[PDB]
Amino acid sequence: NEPHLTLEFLEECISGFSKSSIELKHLCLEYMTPWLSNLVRFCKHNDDAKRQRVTAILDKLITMTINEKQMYPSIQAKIWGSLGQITDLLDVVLDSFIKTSATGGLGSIKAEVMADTAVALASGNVKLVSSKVIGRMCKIIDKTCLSPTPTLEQHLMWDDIAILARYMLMLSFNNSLDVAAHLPYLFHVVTFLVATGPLSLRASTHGLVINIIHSLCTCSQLHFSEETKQVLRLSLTEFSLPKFYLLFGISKVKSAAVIAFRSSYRDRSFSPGSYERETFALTS
Amino acid sequence: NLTSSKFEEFMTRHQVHEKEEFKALKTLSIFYQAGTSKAGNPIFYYVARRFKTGQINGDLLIYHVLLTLKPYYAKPYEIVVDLTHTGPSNRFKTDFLSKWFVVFPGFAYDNVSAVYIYNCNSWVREYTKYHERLLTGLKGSKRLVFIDCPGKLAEHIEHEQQKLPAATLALEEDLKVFHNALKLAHKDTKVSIKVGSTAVQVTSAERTKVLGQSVFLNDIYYASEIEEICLVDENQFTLTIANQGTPLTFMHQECEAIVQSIIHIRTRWELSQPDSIPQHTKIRPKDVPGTLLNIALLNLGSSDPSLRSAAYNLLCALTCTFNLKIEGQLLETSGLCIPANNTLFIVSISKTLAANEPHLTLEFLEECISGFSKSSIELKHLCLEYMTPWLSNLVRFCKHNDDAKRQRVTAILDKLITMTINEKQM
Repeated sequence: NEPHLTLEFLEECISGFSKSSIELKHLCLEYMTPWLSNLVRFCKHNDDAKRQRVTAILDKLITMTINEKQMYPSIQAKIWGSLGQITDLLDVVLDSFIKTSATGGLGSIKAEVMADTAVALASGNVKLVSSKVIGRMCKIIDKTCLSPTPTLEQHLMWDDIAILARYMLMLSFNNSLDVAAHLPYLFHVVTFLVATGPLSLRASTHGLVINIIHSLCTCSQLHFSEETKQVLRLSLTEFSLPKFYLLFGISKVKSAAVIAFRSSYRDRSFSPGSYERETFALTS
Repeated sequence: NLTSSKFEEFMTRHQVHEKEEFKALKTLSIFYQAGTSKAGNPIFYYVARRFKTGQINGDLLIYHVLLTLKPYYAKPYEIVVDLTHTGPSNRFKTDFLSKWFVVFPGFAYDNVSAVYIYNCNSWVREYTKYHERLLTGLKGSKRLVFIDCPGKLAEHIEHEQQKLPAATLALEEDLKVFHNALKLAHKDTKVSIKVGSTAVQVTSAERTKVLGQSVFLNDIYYASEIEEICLVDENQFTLTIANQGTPLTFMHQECEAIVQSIIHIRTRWELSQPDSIPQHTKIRPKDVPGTLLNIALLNLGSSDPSLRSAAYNLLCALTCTFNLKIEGQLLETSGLCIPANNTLFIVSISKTLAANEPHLTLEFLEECISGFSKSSIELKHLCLEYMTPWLSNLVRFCKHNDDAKRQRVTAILDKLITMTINEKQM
């Protein structure tokens, strides 16, 4: 019953959060969460320049998550888990994640961590985060026509597509990307990414396909007969054969998952190397 | 390249006589000749109990049976097989069973005057169905005669000459008969229950088709093997037995009378045995379902991409093996890329399982607390997230008819208090 204090209250609470000790930081979390729900009115406050204020607040929140590694399991459940139930606020929140990842770069820690955070954000509204991450990817690819380049890796927007791929990879698991409505747009982008990019990025595309098929087999909205499900289950095994490793360009790799994920992604940024890249054949 | 002549030479060439195991078979009294029958054909008695599945060499038994039948198998002979208290322990393997059809010369099979089966049970009928192909020759066999009741075999066989196993005769089925007892199960069949002095025999009152011949199944359950005796209600009682999964339920007008006798028989056994308290120290996988679930959930939020997949597959097996009910769907797979931020998914599963699976609470929390100390600083926070929902389920256990389960929760509470003292930061 006091929304107007939200803006000034939250700004101070975040500033005091950093100075507090580990034990006192937990207290800040307990009473900070209720205020978060009041940003709905302020986020669209007649564009009175108060909207710019909330964006600053979100950037501050992102910085705390990056640093508070030990308290990561609780920040997602309380801050991001609850923050993901505000439909009107999802659009602005997602943009900040993309901008934050953009500044860091493709291999930066900042972009890697924001991908993890999006999993909690999409949990509240799968139907909206899934239908909003794909739409941006389709437009970045559609904007490469303005400045044609010999190859995608040499295009200016290459980093934007690469970072957006990591977000889709994380959202694929456990049917967090709505295949039942976005399947046509998933293959369209998979074809433009197969066997393109560094070995880390090439294994990512293979994992994405493996998870899209699994979601289909474990989807309740669709009612596939038992005959059809057998074909899908066989298809899942086929894509895991060494034959497809060469097709995707990940031959000589025992497991795609190991290459796709890196354990020390919070301490240090990714260090791409071995720029020598295999070729692709349109028959593949 | 095996035949009766070849097999005989190998055993004769082999020094089976001095192995000291062939002599033991004589002590075990397996397939021993006992007088004759009405027609005068020799009688043999094979005891299923005396034969272990693998503890003894299969060749030695065949030679012993062949050696005893060698002098007399030329003439017509009668063989009686004792299948009393038949169990999975005493059985013939698929490969081992086949040899009997070929090892013998073949003309002896025609000299099988008659076959008598006594105290048959359902397991044997179940075994026959699985091994029907091998036993197809015996399907609808005229030589197979089923002893529906003890009073019929004595007529067909020469009385005062039959030499059935002493242990079988010891029971004698000479105890109270609780006629008109109904075996409540997927199918209802009238069963006559006898509370024997040392065992309980359930004799079906409806004939059953075994190899195309009508017979009454007679399952026998030793009193010592009746670990649990629960009288749920006067309408029906529960009798759980070792490694039988769901217990056996029957309907009788006076269940307590049957249960009282079973308890009375069981209580006497406790005095007879020297030391019943020393036992257990062995856990079967079914016995500890909650313990496995804690390992899968604990490792699902790990930081190793190659360990999350292994935990997920283990979780998939657990639901199917134990028929766990979940909101979504799980499909076993290899090569799945599970993200590191596997936090919200784990918590949803625990809430659903906790909500509609209270009985796992006691075993779930006991394991979860023990793992809490071993877990890392970050992983300790995960243990908190999914542990809380189960705590609600203790409401029923606190007053569980003071069955000594109340003592368990007190240990759990003491464990929780210790965590608070040490986890100052949390």
